[PDB]
Amino acid sequence: SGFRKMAFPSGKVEGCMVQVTCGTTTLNGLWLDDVVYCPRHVICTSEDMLNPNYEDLLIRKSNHNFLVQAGNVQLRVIGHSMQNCVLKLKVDTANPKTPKYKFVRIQPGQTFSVLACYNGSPSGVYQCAMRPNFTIKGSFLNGSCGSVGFNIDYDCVSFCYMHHMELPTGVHAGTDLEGNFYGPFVDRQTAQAAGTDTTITVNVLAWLYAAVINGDRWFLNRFTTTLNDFNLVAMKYNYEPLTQDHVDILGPLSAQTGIAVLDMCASLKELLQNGMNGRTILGSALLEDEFTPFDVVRQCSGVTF
Amino acid sequence: SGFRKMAFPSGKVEGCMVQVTCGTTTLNGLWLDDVVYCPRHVICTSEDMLNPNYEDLLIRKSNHNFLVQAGNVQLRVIGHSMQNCVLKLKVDTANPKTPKYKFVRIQPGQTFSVLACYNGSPSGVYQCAMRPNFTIKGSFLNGSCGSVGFNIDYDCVSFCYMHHMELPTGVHAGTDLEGNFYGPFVDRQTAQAAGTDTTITVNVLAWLYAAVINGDRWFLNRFTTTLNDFNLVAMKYNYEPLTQDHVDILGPLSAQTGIAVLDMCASLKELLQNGMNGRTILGSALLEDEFTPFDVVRQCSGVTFQ
Ligand SMILES: C[C@H]1CN(c2cncc3ccccc23)C(=O)[C@@]12CN(S(=O)(=O)CC1(C#N)CC1)Cc1ccc(Cl)cc12
Ligand SMILES: C[C@H]1CN(c2cncc3ccccc23)C(=O)[C@@]12CN(S(=O)(=O)CC1(C#N)CC1)Cc1ccc(Cl)cc12
Ligand SMILES: [Cl-]
Repeated sequence: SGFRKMAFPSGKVEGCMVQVTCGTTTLNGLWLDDVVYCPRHVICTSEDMLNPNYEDLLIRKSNHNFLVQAGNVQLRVIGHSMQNCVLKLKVDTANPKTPKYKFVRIQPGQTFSVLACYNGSPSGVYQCAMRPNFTIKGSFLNGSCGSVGFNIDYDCVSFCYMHHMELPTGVHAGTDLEGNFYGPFVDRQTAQAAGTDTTITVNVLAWLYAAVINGDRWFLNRFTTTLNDFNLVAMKYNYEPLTQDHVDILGPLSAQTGIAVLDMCASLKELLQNGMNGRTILGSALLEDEFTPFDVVRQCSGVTF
Repeated sequence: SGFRKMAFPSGKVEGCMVQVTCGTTTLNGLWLDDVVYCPRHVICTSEDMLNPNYEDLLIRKSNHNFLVQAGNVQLRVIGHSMQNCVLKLKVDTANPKTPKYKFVRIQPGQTFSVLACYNGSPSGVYQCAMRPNFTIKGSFLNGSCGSVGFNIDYDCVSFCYMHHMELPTGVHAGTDLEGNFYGPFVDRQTAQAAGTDTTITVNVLAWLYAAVINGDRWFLNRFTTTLNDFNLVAMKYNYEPLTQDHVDILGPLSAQTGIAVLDMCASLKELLQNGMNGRTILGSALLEDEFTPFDVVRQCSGVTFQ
């Protein structure tokens, strides 16, 4: 029993973190085989960030302008190239700790673990979700750029996020490992903002199933709803629309508890319209939306890596 | 910016997890140098749990009755002994991945990271606190016994908890790495129930200071309180008494924000009386108590967003 925001074990990712320095700018890099991946803004000064021409900044650099440090060992850069907003530094040494890995781009609503890093040294690990507005509610200070987000499946690390920046509201923005930003953001110091966010409905339903699995059933009722009537209510409370794909994804949780998805939707509809009335669900007074159906199944089954 | 329940990177502990099997019972062990530490109840059947005589169960076992598996390699047990509620299996191979470590027994209110494991394989990492009633609100299924709790301040792992059982209310109980239980609990299936739990007051104050550092002050007020008057109010909401030691520990957070501890105590008294009125603090609609003053200093910026 119990239900916590659980992150994947970070060991396989810890063995990939390095420090990348270009001039006076320092940040983190991901060392996989003989390549170090990092945010391309490492080549910018504070002045350059207002309006950078990355190809013009990069052409003026040589391999020896990049200092890469793995623990207390200096790696020698022997090549460099840019792919979207990521810089790829070819180094003289392959990482002996390179795990089996893939680069995957995730969709809004999906969760991943973040290994926060400073000066190439891991400091902590936490779980988060890609919000519908493409930002993440992370915990990052200056020096954290280059920290990565990932999921694990058996022995394979699927890297999905590389940290680039913080927005005025304190939320974060970054790219996939191919350098493509999540959301309408650019790597330049210009006026940028998080758009209006919505609640990940399929995830709230998944967490209500987790609460029923863990003994919390007070919110269940005799009612059901159609998918269209539910979506009309959800739209009014800034919840994402629930699709038939979302209903299908909730199938295994619906089968394990014996509660049909539309039956759980009628419970969520009543919670949206009335509230919790002084009660909590899994120790929370808010409807939690950063646990996917898969996260609930994995935690309530004991899947190992 | 931001504030999350952050765990220590688990790599150093992942390299120590093994599987221990005795008969049909299989659980996790911690392999440090040439010793594997695990819960002593690995030698019990379900029937034995009602009134186990561990000495009598252990004397009937030989070294080759213990199967220890590290990844896909079988370690050879060459000795065994019991220390309190932990079994120590001497193996023929020292763990080449043994990190720099210490065994520390923690106090209620202290936090640590848990590496949940099944069959010697890590499944997840999360942060938790030793509750005032000596239980932990973990997330553990059957098969997780032997999973450990730890802190990694600097490059040294301080192991503080080994998981042994789940109580009727769904909370968890275990030992330090010397096998001494936290709380009045025993590794026996008896009527055991967690005592009434209380809120870790010093930790709630630490989290209010984290909110101020991150730029929020709505909950503050123009009042102060004495330590005694604060405690009289706190205990009416099932909050732990705040001691002068707790006030001292909050010193650096008080200095960084410019808010005296007793002034933040007045804000906490008012939040307890009023609630949040539709507002949240660091994305929470409840007063969070599983972040210590040390956790806040570790995570938050050293510069207040004034
Ligand atoms: C040089 C990076 C560092 N960084 C930060 C990332 N994570 C956490 C950070 C925490 C506090 C400081 C900065 C952080 C940014 O957001 C930077 C610097 N900033 S900034 O200082 O104006 C960002 C802020 C805002 N709004 C003040 C938070 C501009 C910018 C633009 C585009 C790109 Cl791709 C990066 C950046
Ligand atoms: C053999 C261990 C396994 N275990 C568990 C530990 N962590 C998580 C677990 C999750 C679900 C099942 C059991 C878990 C226990 O609590 C056991 C078995 N139990 S029990 O099955 O009655 C525990 C329950 C209750 N109340 C049913 C939850 C008695 C007992 C007594 C003393 C010691 Cl030291 C251990 C144990
Ligand atoms: Cl302590």
